[PDB]
Amino acid sequence: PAVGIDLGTTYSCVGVFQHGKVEIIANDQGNRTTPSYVAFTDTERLIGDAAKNQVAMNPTNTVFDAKRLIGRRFDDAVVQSDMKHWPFMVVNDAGRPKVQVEYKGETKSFYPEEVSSMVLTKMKEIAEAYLGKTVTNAVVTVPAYFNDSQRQATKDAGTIAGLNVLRIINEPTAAAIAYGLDKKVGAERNVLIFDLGGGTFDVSILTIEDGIFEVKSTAGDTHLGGEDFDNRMVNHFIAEFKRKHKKDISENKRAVRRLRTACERAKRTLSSSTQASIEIDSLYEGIDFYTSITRARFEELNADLFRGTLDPVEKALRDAKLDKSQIHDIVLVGGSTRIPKIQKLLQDFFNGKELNKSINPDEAVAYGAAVQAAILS
Ligand SMILES: Nc1ncnc2c1ncn2[C@@H]1O[C@H](COP(=O)(O)OP(=O)(O)OP(=O)(O)O)[C@@H](O)[C@H]1O
Repeated sequence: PAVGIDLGTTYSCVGVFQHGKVEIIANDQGNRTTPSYVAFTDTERLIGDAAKNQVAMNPTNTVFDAKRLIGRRFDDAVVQSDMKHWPFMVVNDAGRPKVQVEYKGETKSFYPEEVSSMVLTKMKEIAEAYLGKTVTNAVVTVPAYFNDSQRQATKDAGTIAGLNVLRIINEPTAAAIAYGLDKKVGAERNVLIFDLGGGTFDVSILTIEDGIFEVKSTAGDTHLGGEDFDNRMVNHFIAEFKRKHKKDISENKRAVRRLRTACERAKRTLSSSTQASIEIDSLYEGIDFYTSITRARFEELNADLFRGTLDPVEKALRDAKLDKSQIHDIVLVGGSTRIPKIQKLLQDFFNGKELNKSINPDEAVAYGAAVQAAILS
């Protein structure tokens, strides 16, 4: 019994290979991914959906984005940057970051590694409930840009969770495995993995020859993701509200919220229809907001940001010393890759090359990991 675990920044996912097929395991709540969140309350510690779904009530003691800290030193540029966005306290313990919370009435602190071991204990359990067996063997994946210390902190995290880590595998390599690209035979191939999520955006170029993988270059954008596509919708609709009602909803938090949630939803809908309607009663000062947006207007609100996703592509290709002619395969992972327009720019840019995108983009990392875990076991 061996699983693959995508230990994620925001969401984690676990997969098992059985009856010749990966099954992606739903959690106790029915969800096939699970927030990488840990909440400390007056009485208990919650993990997964229970934790995410009380953030508003208890933000000070709800820890998330631990992958951002795992295996890093306190004065790491990434630690210092992100801290300004987290409501829980990050503490400097003699060079290493720690997360300070109130737990069962007590001040408590946790290395990011411990917090990530909590998520993995939950993922382990998710598979044990599916399977009606104890699970211990896992393949766990990390980012291609993880240095030794971060890889080690991540293995140590699986070990504390009672896991036998068969292997630590880069996320893009896991995704290439899911499409059986390690099975192709003959000459070497260059493969680009385009991974666009909610905040993260990671591009990776790998070499594959005879099943044997090699990272060639990596490139990122900390400031491009789906949240940014939603912002442009909010701005568009807040200006629509003003043109029609001469009222400014921007100073009302709950109104802005109802509108963002709706946008975020209508976005997902535009990924597979050509228009989305939104009706929100009494959105602001008793004023109803019924509107609609087309795919076209959506893409247009975002045309510069879509195009902008091609720049980490060009950095990645130039560090890897390859013309974009010599890329054989493009693999799409991360939820934002579902946006048809983004798929279209990528197909045109890699005119005549194959886009692998048919496995659920939020599940491909865990899919290939699960595939490889069954092999190593
Ligand atoms: N059908 C869809 N169309 C457009 N965007 C989508 C769709 N489904 C999900 N998304 C977007 O994908 C984004 C998040 O994807 P993902 O689950 O990869 O988050 P993430 O932060 O990358 O997770 P992790 O940090 O664990 O990688 C959200 O911004 C969401 O709106």
